[PDB]
This record gives sequence, structure tokens and C-alpha cells, in this order.
Amino acid sequence: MSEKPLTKTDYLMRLRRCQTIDTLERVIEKNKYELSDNELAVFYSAADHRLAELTMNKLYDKIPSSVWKFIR
Repeated sequence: MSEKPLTKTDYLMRLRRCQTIDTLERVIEKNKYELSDNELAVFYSAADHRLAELTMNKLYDKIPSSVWKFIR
């Protein structure tokens, strides 16, 4: 809507659509090389938010520095 690659929510929303992390992770690698640096920025930023909640169970957007520092 605002940008060709869409917003972090556009990709992020489709990212969670996956069935599992193990399989979804496989697509992260392919998608990373699939699109370009422009859409990837949205794919990377979205993959982190998901990864964040994975560590906090189901909490994202409010991930502190301590929690993030733990998970890489």
C-alpha cells in the first residue's frame, strides 16, 4: 500500500500463515534470496517479530533488550 514491498505487517502477516517454524524457517532462506533487498527488509523485520514472540511465547512489539539479547 505505502511501499512496493508492502509494510512490515503485510509480510509479517503472511509469515505467520505458515504451519510450523521448522518448515517456515526453510522458506526464510529461499524467500531471503527470492525477493530483493527492498522486499527482504520487510521479510527480515517480520521474521524477527515472529521470532521475538517465539521466545516470549506470544508477545511481540514490546520485546525488550534483555529478551532479544538472549535470542539471536
